[PDB]
Amino acid sequence: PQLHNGLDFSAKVIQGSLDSLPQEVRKFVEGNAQLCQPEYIHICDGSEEEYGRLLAHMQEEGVIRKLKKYDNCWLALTDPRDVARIESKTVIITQEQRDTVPIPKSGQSQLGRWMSEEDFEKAFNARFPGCMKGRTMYVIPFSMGPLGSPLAKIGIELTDSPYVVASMRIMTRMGTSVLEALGDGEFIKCLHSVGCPLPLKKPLVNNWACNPELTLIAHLPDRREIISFGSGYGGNSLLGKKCFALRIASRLAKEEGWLAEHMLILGITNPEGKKKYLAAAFPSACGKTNLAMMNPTLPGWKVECVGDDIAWMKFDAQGNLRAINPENGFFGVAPGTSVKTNPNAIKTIQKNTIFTNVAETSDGGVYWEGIDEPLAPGVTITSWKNKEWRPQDEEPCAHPNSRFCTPASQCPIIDPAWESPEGVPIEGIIFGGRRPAGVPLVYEALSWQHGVFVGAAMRSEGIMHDPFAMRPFFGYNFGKYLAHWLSMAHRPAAKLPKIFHVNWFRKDKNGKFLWPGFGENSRVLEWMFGRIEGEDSAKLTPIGYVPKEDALNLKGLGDVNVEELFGISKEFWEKEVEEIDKYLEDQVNADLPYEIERELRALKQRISQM
Ligand SMILES: Nc1nc2c(ncn2[C@@H]2O[C@H](COP(=O)(O)OP(=O)(O)OP(=O)(O)O)[C@@H](O)[C@H]2O)c(=O)[nH]1
Ligand SMILES: O=C([O-])C(=O)[O-]
Ligand SMILES: [Mn+2]
Ligand SMILES: [Mn+2]
Ligand SMILES: [Mn+2]
Ligand code: NA
Repeated sequence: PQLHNGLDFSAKVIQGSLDSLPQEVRKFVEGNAQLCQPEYIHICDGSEEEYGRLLAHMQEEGVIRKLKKYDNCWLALTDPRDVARIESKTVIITQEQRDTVPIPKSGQSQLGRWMSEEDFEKAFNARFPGCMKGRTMYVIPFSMGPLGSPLAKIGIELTDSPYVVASMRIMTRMGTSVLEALGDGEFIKCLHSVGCPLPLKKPLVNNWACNPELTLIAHLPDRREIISFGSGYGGNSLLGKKCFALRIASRLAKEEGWLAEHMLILGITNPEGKKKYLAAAFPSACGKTNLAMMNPTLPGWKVECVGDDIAWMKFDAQGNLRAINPENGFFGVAPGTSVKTNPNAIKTIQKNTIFTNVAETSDGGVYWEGIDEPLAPGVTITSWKNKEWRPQDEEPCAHPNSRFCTPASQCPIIDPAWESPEGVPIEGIIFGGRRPAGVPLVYEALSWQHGVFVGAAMRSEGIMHDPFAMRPFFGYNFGKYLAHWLSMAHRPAAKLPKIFHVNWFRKDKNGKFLWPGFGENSRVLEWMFGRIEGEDSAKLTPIGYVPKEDALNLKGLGDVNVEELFGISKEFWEKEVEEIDKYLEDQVNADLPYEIERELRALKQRISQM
């Protein structure tokens, strides 16, 4: 199948065999090898020997350091240009812009970024030819979801980054068993390169290959492709997570009738042994991982984690909304993680964990802002920028969105059903974000449609809208996403979860948090649980149902200002409704569903009667 010798890449395979790949996986690999010109092709097996050897290789090259205080833990320090997702370089390609994002009445969209097929083709041609010269192309066969689950979906990621291979081993199920499960089926095609072919054209910084100027994270849902160039970091390189399991998957979910969401999934057991599963969407920086792994303060309750970040949810034959965690690990923010804020994460991350952009202590441990624990005298700190550091210093010792990357099966409170292939039955959906003023600790939506409106009104901070926690992640037009959520009410026999909204972040007149939060949030979960069971524990208000006086267990919290935390001001809510109206008109306009407009007016009307 060639007149010469450059099409068949068999001679460059250094692990596995192209002949044993399913036919369409071989075509994907070989086509991209022809394009990218890697030196070597390594078909990953997912084995512990492969992983160990690749960590040791990175360690020898200076790409990662072993953290000698802990068991098989590692630290990567990046080029400070690479350190986060970059929305302006994250795009979705469709034939028509409006299918990807609504057309905003002014400015640019806050709800996604479209690129034309033409522009993408030019961008691709300016980046990928030859991009892997001198490097190994690793072929990562991975499952998003428990292997073999009816709700799981398989991808193949090609990458030139060992860091990505190691991290994908933690964050997804990868290796030979996935190829076996895939057989001749369909898969999402994921192509990644750090964009630094050898010999290097530009200086390597911190032993971290990246190409910031050309960084581009593209999604082609009608080709079932994700193509990412130039960043080695996080959501830009681990293509299963945000690119596949939110942006691609949300588009698929819309077409097929299910939901792909930026939600934790937790199981909560009351003192009588009754257990329910809840899903919660909070924006980045608003505490999903804390809640998902909560150590409850209320005696007799238990919380167990199914996932901390992404949920795929589909109604079953009996009308239960079943959720799976499509991830295999937790890719959690390190700063702010302490024994007080997340004791179960602290336990989790002491073995088999990769840390990125945190500080290292002189005894080979980790450190970060908010770790809230002192070091022995004499123990010194190296910042994430590889410089000596002391607490008085002007800049943080860890990057603010530095991360740990840890196996889920580790977590001491991992839920027993976290890999059940049928998924767990969701009985409540929680929305929430950071509202320093106005918004009570917890309220319950009046209806499904009201709950969709409440999702649409979420904020990641007082100022910033982040509907459904999906602002950076919508795979398609957010108006159409709202219509898709609203359509669930018309699915016969659907057991629609109860919808709540929480606010951990209300502040008093002095800027102090009114609610202590963290494991105390168990008290709010208890109220939700009773509400799902039909307890008469709610009082009707203009915004939804709130707890009755005395309904929340506040034992141990007598210093809480209840009236203030729980207060609803006409003045605040008049302004809230006007702000929501202006935001939806500006950002959604012609794509805003009937029923969302109707919920906005209904809320305005109820507030007018206060
Ligand atoms: N006051 C208060 N802060 C909280 C609570 N739970 C979490 N936080 C804060 O939430 C932040 C940590 O949340 P993140 O790990 O960034 O949130 P996430 O939702 O997991 O974000 P991604 O992993 O980026 O999706 C820190 O600032 C915490 O102090 C709470 O109950 N009360
Ligand atoms: O990495 C994440 O979870 C994020 O950015 O939301
Ligand atoms: Mn070398
Ligand atoms: Mn998180
Ligand atoms: Mn997230
Ligand atoms: Na480095």
